[PDB]
Amino acid sequence: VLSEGEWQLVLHVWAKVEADVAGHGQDILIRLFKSHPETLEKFDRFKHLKTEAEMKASEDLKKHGVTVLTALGAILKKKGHHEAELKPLAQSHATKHKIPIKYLEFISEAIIHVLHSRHPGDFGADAQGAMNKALELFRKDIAAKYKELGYQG
Ligand code: HEM
Repeated sequence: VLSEGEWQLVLHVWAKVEADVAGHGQDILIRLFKSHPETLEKFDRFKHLKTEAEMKASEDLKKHGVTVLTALGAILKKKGHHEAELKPLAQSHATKHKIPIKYLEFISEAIIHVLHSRHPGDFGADAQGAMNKALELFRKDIAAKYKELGYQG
C-alpha cells in the first residue's frame, strides 16, 4: 500500500504545489520537453516551441500545466481509491493522444525533480519515497487500463 503516513507526506507537499499550480506545471512540462524531446511531438500546439525562453513565454503551455497538475492532484487526494478519476484519463491517453506508458514515467521523474527543485525542507528522502510510490500506483493502474484496451505491450 501507501500507508496513511506516506499518503500524508504526499498530500502535505502537494498542498504547497497548490499555492502556485501554474509555475509548477510550467517547470514540469519544460523539464519533460527538455529531457525527452520526442514527448513534444505528441503535442501539436507546442511544437513551435524550440527554445526554453519560448516555452516559458507560452501562455497556452502554462494553461496545460494547470490542467495536468489539477487532474493529478485530484487523483492524489483520492489516495488508493482513485478509479473514477483515473479511468477517463486512461481512455483518452491510450486511445486518443497516444501517450505510451513510458512517457508517464518520464513525467513522473520530472515531477519529483521539480518538487526537489522548489521544496527542500518538505521534500526529503521519506517524502520522495512516498511521492515515487504514489506516481507508481498511478502509473500501474493506468497500465492495467491500457492492457485491457489493448495498448502498450
Ligand atoms: C501525470 C500525467 C498526465 C496527466 C495527469 C494528464 C492529464 C491530462 C488532462 C486532464 C488532459 C485534458 C483531458 C484529457 O485529454 O484527458 C490531458 C491532455 C493531454 N495530455 Fe495528458 N496528462 C498527463 C501526461 C501526459 C503526457 C506524459 C503527455 C505527453 C507526452 C500527454 C499528452 C497530452 C496531450 C497531447 C493531451 C491533449 C490536449 C493537448 O493537446 O494538450 N499527457 N492530459
